[PDB]
Amino acid sequence: GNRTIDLNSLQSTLEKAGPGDTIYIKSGTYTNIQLQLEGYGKVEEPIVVMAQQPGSVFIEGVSNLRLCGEYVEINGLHFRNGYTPKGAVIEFRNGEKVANNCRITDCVIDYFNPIDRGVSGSWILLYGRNNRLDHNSILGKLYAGVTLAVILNGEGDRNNNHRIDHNYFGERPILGSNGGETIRVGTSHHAFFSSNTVIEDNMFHHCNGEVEVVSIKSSDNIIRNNVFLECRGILALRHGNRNLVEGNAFIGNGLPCTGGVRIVNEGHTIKGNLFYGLKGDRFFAALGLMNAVPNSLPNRYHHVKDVTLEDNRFINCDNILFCVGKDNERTLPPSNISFIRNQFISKSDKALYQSFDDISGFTFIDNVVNYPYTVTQRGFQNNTTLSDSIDLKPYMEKKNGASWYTLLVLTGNEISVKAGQNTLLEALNQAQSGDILNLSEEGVYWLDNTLLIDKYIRIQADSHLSKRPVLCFNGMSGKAFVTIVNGGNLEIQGLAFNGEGEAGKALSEGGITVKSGTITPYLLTVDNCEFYNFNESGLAAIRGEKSTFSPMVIIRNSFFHDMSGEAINFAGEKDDKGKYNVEELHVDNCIFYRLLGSALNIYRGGNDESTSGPLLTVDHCTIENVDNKEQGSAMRLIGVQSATVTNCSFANSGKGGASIRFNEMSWDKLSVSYINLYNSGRIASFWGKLGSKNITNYRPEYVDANTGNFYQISTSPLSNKASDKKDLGITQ
Ligand SMILES: [Ca+2]
Repeated sequence: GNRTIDLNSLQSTLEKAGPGDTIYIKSGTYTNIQLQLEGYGKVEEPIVVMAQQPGSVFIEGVSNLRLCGEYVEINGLHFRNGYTPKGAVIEFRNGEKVANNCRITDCVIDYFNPIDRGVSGSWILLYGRNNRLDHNSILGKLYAGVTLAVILNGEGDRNNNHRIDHNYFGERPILGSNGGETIRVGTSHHAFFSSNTVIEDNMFHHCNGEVEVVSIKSSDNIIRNNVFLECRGILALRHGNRNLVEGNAFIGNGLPCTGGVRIVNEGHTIKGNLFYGLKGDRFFAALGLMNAVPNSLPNRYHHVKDVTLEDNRFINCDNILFCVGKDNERTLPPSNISFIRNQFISKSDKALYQSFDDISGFTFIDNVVNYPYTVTQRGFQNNTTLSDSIDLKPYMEKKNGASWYTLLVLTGNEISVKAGQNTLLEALNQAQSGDILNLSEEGVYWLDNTLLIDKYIRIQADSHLSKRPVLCFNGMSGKAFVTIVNGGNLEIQGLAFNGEGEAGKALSEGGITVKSGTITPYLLTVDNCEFYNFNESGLAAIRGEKSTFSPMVIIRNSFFHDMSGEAINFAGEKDDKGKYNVEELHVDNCIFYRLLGSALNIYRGGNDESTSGPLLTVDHCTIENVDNKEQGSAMRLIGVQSATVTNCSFANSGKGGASIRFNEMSWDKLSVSYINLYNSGRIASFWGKLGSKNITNYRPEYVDANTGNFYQISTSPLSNKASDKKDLGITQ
């Protein structure tokens, strides 16, 4: 019954296959193939569909797979360079039939994404009973939707005893919204049903989609012996009762937003887990036992009770939170909680645990602690001999992923660009990824079209020039000077952007923008650039459009002036559904002068608790005559979960509204210090708790604001008053 066929004949061949047959798949690249598979083996003799040699059967293009029947194994498929058109990439069902006792192993899904970010769907969907998903490598999902979900819609899908083991769940970048889980087991609608799913011996590496790496929303599951290495997320016991969390390793290595386990519901056991180097806070914390809503509806937060945590090791964990989430709705503290024989070791002077409500429901027995201070809590014992040295390699040596599967730098090439009609446009089109475009002479670099950045490129002014090369737009249809699309990564330095507008030609739509729907995460670095003469209110010099995302945007040493619109806009997600477009934005040593719109506008709206960002740092910026209209904001930072504004100067700005505006949650980490505000609007927030470390009101004294020199004169009271002893505002 052994056959060696190509993939197109698999469906009819699998139907004719009998128990024990082996169907070998010829090597090749199959494009636009929707496999609908049905086969029936038996417990002693399964039907094995295998790549003739694994790792050389490529399923590309508009493709997906559906599997139903009994005792059918599929081995050695490689999904890449394509996208699923309808459901998931792999489903354990086919029409109305499900797959039982089937197995998908030694397969790879590798950046199986479409070209537009504005879609949502899964990659692997589990149905039926007693199916196994093992030794697979899944990585690179760039759009919304959980990577792998266990569905419990029908009785045939519940009490599944599905085994998700020895897989490598690789990089999943920050989605910027809810819906970026790597694994979800159940939903709120079937939460109190038993799923009996086993997730064991898996490797979660850089699974950073959202707060939940694994979202358990069903009952009586087992999550054991997994490794979460540097994941910006947690294991969430979100819905359902009696889940077992045993022998897992949460290895954050001191990286940001790394967490462990967040607990809701009743009856769980958390035993023998390693919590190592976790920096996450609140819902990202190393450990969290939530407050709950009394008599909660199915989709809210149910009472945490009858939970035993024993023989866990909390090594260098920043935040261990009891009653986390307490507010006017989640008013019910955990009850009948037992911490037994746990080990707490930390080198930092953070609290052992933090409580946000009464913890009378907690019992502590024979816990041992080694912190830099003496713990005087009943049920804890200090031991200064405990070492925070841990042997992590037993977690790093475990075999995971497909057996045959293994796995932003310059080229060094520089392209000189003279001035002319389209010198920069043709230099970019001749450039490879990693090339440097060196504008070699001063003058006007005209552009009839946008510079489309679909690769990694660096555009710089030659270091010998004494003035910034000026970019001007003389096209017939409105575009931005630079447009980042799929695959683009941009560092730009020393360039001036003049959107003046030419006679008889279209107006430019901004300086740098990222095309909406761009599915590849992009990096943007702007250094010593200039933006001016954009004279419509709806434009921005630098804009991250809706349905785009960057993990890191850096803007430094730049000059934004004489514009009717904004300078930096990352406020496109206006639907108040928790979405945002930049994880970390850093603004350094920038001048904002004579703008009708905001110097900076970042927005994340809604009450969603599923994300970490955006994070913002603003340092040594000078804001002069910016956004004085009624209810304007010189800086609009709504929903920024972490903001640090330091060593800045606001003058004659925000007079009709606010110089800096927040609409913050009480737990948002906002730090506004060393700010000079002269004849400017107030620093506006909802709770009024930003404090007032070094808030001055001196009159700034520029060297020569007419020639663009906004440094302070040496005798100005803004001199040497920054926290780093440099100048308030731009400096050095
Ligand atoms: Ca979620």
